[PDB]
Amino acid sequence: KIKHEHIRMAMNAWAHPDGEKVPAAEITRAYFELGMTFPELYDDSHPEALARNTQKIFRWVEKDTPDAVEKIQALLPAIEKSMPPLLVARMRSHSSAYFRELVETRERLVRDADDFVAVAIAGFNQM
Amino acid sequence: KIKHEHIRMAMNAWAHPDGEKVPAAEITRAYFELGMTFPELYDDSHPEALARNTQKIFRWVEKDTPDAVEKIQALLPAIEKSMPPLLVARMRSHSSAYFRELVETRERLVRDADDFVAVAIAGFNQM
Amino acid sequence: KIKHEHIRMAMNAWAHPDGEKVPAAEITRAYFELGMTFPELYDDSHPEALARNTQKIFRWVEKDTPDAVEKIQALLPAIEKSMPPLLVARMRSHSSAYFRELVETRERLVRDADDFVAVAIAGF
Amino acid sequence: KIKHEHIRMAMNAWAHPDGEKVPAAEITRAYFELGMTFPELYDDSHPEALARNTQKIFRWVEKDTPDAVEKIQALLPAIEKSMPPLLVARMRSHSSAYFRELVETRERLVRDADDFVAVAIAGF
Repeated sequence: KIKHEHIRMAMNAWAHPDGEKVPAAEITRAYFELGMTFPELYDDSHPEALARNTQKIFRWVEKDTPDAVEKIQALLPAIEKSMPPLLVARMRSHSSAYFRELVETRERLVRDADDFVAVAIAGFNQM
Repeated sequence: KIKHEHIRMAMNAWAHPDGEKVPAAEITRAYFELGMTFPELYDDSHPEALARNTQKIFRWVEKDTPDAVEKIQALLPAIEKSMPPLLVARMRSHSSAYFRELVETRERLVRDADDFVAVAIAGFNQM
Repeated sequence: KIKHEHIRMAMNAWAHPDGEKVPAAEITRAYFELGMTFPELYDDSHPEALARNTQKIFRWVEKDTPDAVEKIQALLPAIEKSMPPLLVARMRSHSSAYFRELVETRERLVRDADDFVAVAIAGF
Repeated sequence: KIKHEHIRMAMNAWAHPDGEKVPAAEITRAYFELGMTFPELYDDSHPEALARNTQKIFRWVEKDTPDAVEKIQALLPAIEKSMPPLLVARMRSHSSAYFRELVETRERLVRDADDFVAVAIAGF
């Protein structure tokens, strides 16, 4: 349904700026919000919960063993309810033409927004 | 530079939504702010200030006699100041490469917007 | 589904620029591509077929009678199939909150695009 | 007009994606197109050119001395000719409303686009 590799790209991109602890904090929020139990993550009742849940989650992301793949696959729901819509969209655009068009439209829009800034800049220099 | 017929085109477009009186009241206020004396307009003095200015201005726009042309040209400054920016961009694109590109880019941003809708609905196919 | 009145909103809006002949022609093509038989529409095996059923379709849109109403619902599929996505979203917005939100976001993008032009105008 | 500290922010931002070699490769090209001579930049008929121009350029970016500042100022024309437009607009927005209103309008445009994505996803 969604290749582990591509779940990895979106996961690394989500953690690109503020580190891995943000996506982990969010995913874990959702996870417990959804009443999940698989894979197992530590709740706030545990000493360094976040740091530990962060290492567990990203270890699975990086590994490629059938085990890893199964745990992240079970985590997709918490991921999808947590991850930035745009990233979720990019993650699914590999296995879906719909999401692929959604990301392509948005990108076409951002380019045009920037072509506007460009034409607006030159032209201002032309006083 | 700006041809009399380009001004007409934008003038009628402005007038279309709510009638010629909105553009007239708008151009008047701007007219009396720049302290213009030519062409002659009517002060908020006259009982039928608006209505009489409306008749006079669009009668010039609608005609192609050198006198109607001359008066709309002198009125251009007040028009540019009160006229909706998009209509101004459009009015000036026939005379300027910059505004052509500027308007062309918004048309492109708007098609993108509609492409988004197209995709969001092209999805009702699957549910 | 979609109230008859709303279809009339999008149907007229769709005929405002190029005329009646375009919507009618689009609908007819979608109609035959869907292999539809009700309501009755004239194929190319007729003389001025396009002019003949451009009359029927809009004769149904303008009325509110049970027969006009039923024949339009029957045509919806060909209408949703050929109508421009934007007009379709407007159409279904009166009944769907999802489609209403979709249309609102489209308006904001457009407004933001107009704000761009103004800013560059302000810099004159 | 443009404060050295603000040129540094945009320069570093332009550098973060693929490193400092990109800006320098780009600024260098514009430098020679405009036919500039100050400060000194090594042309292609030089072995380690790019590597040398990169160290030179970001060395002035890092500092706040009169020498570094006047050299980046002299370079501004080549910077503006090559730097991503949105970066150039951000850079000169600290001192101009026009460029600030531009940045801001672009941000909304992207937020509302991301808004559409979120909405369209929630949908199908």
